[PDB]
Amino acid sequence: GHMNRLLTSFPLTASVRTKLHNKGFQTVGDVLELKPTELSAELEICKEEALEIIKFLEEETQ
Ligand SMILES: [Zn+2]
Repeated sequence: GHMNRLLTSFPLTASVRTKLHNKGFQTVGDVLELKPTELSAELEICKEEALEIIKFLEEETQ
């Protein structure tokens, strides 16, 4: 519902905030565009850590 909210306005872990910024992600929609395996490939993390970001932004923007 709030796909255009900035990722920096959420209390994501410091480590994943750094990874999102360094790989060029800006908004909720930039993350929620992707499945866990797609997001983990881009951020160079494992699938479960990608799932975690996705599920948290899904509940927070709804
Ligand atoms: Zn895209």
